Amino acid sequence: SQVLKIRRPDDWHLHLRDGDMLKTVVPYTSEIYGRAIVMPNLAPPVTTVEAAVAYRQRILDAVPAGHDFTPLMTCYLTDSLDPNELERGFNEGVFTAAKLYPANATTNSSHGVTSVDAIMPVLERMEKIGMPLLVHGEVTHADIDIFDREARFIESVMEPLRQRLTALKVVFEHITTKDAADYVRDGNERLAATITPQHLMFNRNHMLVGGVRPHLYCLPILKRNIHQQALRELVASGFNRVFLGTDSAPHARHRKESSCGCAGCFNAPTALGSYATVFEEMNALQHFEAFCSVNGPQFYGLPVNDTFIELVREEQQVAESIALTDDTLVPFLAGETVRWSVK
Amino acid sequence: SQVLKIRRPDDWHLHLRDGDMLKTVVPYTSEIYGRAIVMPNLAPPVTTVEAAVAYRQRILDAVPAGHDFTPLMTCYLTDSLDPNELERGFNEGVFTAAKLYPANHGVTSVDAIMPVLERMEKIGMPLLVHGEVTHADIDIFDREARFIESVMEPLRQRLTALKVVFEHITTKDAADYVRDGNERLAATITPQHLMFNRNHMLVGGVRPHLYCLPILKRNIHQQALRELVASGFNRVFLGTDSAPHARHRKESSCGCAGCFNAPTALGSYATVFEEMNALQHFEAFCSVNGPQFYGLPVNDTFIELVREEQQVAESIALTDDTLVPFLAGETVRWSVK
Ligand SMILES: [Zn+2]
Ligand SMILES: [Zn+2]
Ligand SMILES: [Zn+2]
Ligand SMILES: [Zn+2]
Repeated sequence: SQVLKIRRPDDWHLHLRDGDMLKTVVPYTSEIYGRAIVMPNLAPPVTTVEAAVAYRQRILDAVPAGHDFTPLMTCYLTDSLDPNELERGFNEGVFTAAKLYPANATTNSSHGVTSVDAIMPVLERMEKIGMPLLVHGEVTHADIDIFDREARFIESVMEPLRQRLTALKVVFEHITTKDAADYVRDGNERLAATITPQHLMFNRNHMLVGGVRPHLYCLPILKRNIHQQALRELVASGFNRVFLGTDSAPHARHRKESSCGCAGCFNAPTALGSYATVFEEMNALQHFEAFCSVNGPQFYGLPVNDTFIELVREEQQVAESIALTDDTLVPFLAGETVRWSVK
Repeated sequence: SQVLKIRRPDDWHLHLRDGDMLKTVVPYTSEIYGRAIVMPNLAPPVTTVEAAVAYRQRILDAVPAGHDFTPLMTCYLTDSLDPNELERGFNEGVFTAAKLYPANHGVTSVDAIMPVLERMEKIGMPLLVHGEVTHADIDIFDREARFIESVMEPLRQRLTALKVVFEHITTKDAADYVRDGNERLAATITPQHLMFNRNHMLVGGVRPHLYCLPILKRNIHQQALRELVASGFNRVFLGTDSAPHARHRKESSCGCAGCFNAPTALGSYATVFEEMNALQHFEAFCSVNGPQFYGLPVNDTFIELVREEQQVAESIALTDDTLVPFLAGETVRWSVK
């Protein structure tokens, strides 16, 4: 059985949630990845050093004995955020990056951004101190068709922002379109992107033909096949400013399989082997390690991990569900037979 | 306050299911509509006169005393259907129409059923079409449009006297196609495809109760459908595609397609016509255009809608599970008096 040995990977885009759900889901990340970028979209969000320090410790408390795992914390950008708080957290090694969610005029200033123009002082501060900006690049305006939201972000927000702040380092998180793949391919050394396993493995048909599949519902929404193919081609090319970010985003089963299902795939348990399957299919396994273990560190100016893990091409069955305190979590590819797993 | 009186409507596209579900859902149709086209996609499908006659009795058994409702039965077309079976059922008054479902027991090509279609054309039986292609690599949002080009237009060029209803049209492509067609081409439109677009199903959460086939399209398609009905074009008519499933078959890891809209469809169409400043065309959509296309008389009774806000029930009881109606828990602007 074929063996794939790689430097220990990292996850450059992760949701760990909090409380009991955090206790459940952390082990699936800590058992495999050395570090992860931990997103700040708690309720309430992580917008202060104190909260990030506290949250970091809750994460560390939940790491099983012996796992070598370091959470890399983020600040949720809001209109009200003091640039000095951000800077202090970056300087103290508490915030590795800050995250910009979609703007909306009606958002409370404690919970997000009304527009990019309103948070120039903080963005300028990030440019100054060399702090990376992580972007969920969709516009939210009600008239705009959901499938166009990412492309429209590129024209309306990302390009003007990058033209404004020429030294700002930006990660275009979880890209899902040819439009984004091309934009990132054609960008400079200050622009990178992450790609999830579901956006490489699937397109909107897998979510909507023969049934509606809420466990494949996530944001940005799965796009038509031509976009999926662009993404696969981008990672297969060896392009070195794209890297692993799972966007593992767990919700209890009853919240996914409801009359209004929550967005997000719980893909931490199965992402890495899914990535391996994609790179193999694209005849590009030579570029798999870099994607998983080198490109991200290089973009963030952090060291590459010096231990190794092995995947083995031996069929395993994914769990049907994973028990929480009250309900259950359905993992990405639940109940399926997968091609690659971790040894 | 505002009351709108209309000729009693008919539903030219309905799923009544069978067994306990049939018992629950029929009265929501029979209390309002004089007739309905009862689709044949049972399991197993209705592909014979005997099966159609039995199903029709099960339907009548479940109609409350005092409702004047006539189910109009259909044959489920299959590759191997005997044209004699279809015709006999038409001549006996059992089959009003035949329904073409592209496979995925459905039909795998128009060419495999040409003898059936030629007979239908001969005898003057209308063909009802679920107009989507199904090839795996064709994007779901394109399947209706591709069907027009690859299947519908070549079919109608080959059988120029065949009467065809393009069921539940969902696109500008279909709307223009039907608007520019001849007197042998008509269409039905559902309330959901007038009221909503794909953003309503997908933004801020995934909403399985708005998941139906053909899939809700982009807003420009929705607007084309609204403009078509509002124009007074007389070969579009009411067909709900009420397509009920138990709550937890909708709210699952793989939710079934279909909106249970019988309870709320008539009022929802009223809202759409009002919104388009086209209430003068509402009666004809509901109660005249379908009968004209099918060669049937219009109903000779009337009903009233009243513009008084009612809440739609959060659910409806079944023997097993519940049934969530279209617009459940929502306020609706018009209701039947
Ligand atoms: Zn995101
Ligand atoms: Zn995320
Ligand atoms: Zn249909
Ligand atoms: Zn139908």
